[PDB]
Amino acid sequence: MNLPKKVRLVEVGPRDGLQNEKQPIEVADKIRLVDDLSAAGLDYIEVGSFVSPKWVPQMAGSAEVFAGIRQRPGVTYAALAPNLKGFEAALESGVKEVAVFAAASEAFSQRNINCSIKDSLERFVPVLEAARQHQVRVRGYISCVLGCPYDGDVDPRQVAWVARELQQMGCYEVSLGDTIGVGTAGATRRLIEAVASEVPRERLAGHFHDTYGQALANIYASLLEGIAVFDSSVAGLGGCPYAKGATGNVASEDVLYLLNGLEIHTGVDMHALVDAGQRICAVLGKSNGSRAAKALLAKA
Amino acid sequence: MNLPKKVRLVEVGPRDGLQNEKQPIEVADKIRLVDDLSAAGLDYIEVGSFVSPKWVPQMAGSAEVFAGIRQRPGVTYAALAPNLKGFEAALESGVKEVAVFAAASEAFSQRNINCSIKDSLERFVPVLEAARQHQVRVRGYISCVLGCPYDGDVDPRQVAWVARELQQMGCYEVSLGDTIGVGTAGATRRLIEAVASEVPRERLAGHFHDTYGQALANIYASLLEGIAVFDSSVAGLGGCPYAKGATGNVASEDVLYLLNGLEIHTGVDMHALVDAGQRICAVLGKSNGSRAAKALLAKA
Ligand code: NA
Ligand code: NA
Repeated sequence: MNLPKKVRLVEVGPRDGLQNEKQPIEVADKIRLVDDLSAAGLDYIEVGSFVSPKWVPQMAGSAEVFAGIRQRPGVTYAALAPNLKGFEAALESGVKEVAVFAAASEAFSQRNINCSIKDSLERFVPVLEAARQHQVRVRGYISCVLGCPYDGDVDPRQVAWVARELQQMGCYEVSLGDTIGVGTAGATRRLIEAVASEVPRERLAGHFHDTYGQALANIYASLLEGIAVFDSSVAGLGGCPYAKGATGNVASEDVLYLLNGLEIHTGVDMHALVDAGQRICAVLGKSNGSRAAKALLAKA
Repeated sequence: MNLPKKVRLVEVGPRDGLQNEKQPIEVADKIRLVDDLSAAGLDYIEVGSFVSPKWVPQMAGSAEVFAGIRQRPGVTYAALAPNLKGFEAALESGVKEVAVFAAASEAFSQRNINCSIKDSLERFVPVLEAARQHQVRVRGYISCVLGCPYDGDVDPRQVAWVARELQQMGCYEVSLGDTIGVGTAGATRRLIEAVASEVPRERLAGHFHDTYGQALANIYASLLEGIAVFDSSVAGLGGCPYAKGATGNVASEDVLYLLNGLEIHTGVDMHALVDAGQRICAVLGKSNGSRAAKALLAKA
């Protein structure tokens, strides 16, 4: 304390949330989601993905979403670009920021995407090069930062290594992803300390799944270490494949509740945020995955 | 850090959890619950209540539960005793520890129990006197420690005052109850600091509702302040009247997950704890209210 005075909420609801929901939704409702999120005062929203809709029907129509949304000038509207043709499709949509991904666990790399950590990093060089040419900034995600669903323990120096590779490839920010939600507050702080030996805290974000109920305590522990960017999903959209669809991403309203309570500035309006989450859950619907949102809705 | 090396989990599932579930259950299943909890290695279980079953059918048969459970010698099996006749009934059942209650908010006191804070404290003097005569120890709960559902902000000095009254009346331990779940990590630490001016940390416990998703972060913040006793409900039994039955007590497995992750000793076995929670939720059932338990169950 020693806490940040200002924090960035990275809203991944429309991409990572919707992607991990079983029910695909209409382009008109995705547009409304993003527009509701922009109305909530968020300055970073992951709008969609240029993964092949063949594999992820939930992400179909991302281009139409980009064309339909009312884009506010101070807000970044990012998209996942998993390969070159995905990047090119994103370019065609006027996307100014994309995200790529890597894993801290070799075993997880082999299982999730059928190659090693290095193979996948090298696969992304072409897209870093093209993004660099078109001045599209690239965010780098790491999975398994606090443990692997196959291998168990993940050494934080291993995470530090991949974080370093990603920043040295041209990623402007590295998102540390506890992507099975197994991490606890102390290991989280040690992880930040190990990674900060290679990449400064100001290029670091925390991406904490709430599958084991640990996400907010992890965020608080992260705040204590000076991390000021956190990825969350509005109304807790949707789940985890390793825990039969139980809770995935931490819910944005839960995080905002913490941050408001700490009197930390985010620029995000709770009522509007909750309103956005409510509308999309009804479309789904899906009972709201945010405890804070439900409680606030019940209260009103 | 500066963390405790050892923490007490106060299991309130059978009383506070079951009480706040809509479905009353059979005495045979309550006995099995408590027995499963004793098998999990818990050394403190709130077994039942001697509130009038007229008002709380969920608590009917508490005496039969006490008579039926296999009581392990090193374990405290506590009961709620809301008045003198409740205490006497508890005495008749061989109860060695009871809990009384108070509120940090006058407005909440008037609404919840139709008298002031002082009126209710005085009402409890007779039961403190009788418990003192029979060497039954008394635990004191405080509600609204981090905010009141009617009044809003609760000054931590006000909580400190009631904590002091309770210890000076003969309560051996005071449980600080964020009983609407509105508290956040920073206000939690300031609360502990204010209360510790009047009553030492070693007579303090944290009773954090998870209604707003804040409970574990609050517990972590509490650990950082040296609090080493936390009240939780196995499999997150059951809810909150101020949030239309949404999450009440923090779930025990969630807390244990944190504590195991911090390598803090509790003596509690996760597999057995989860097993107890699973069995009771099926009886209810009720999908498990513990994220950690669900994730662990899915994994197995
Ligand atoms: Na994720
Ligand atoms: Na309670």
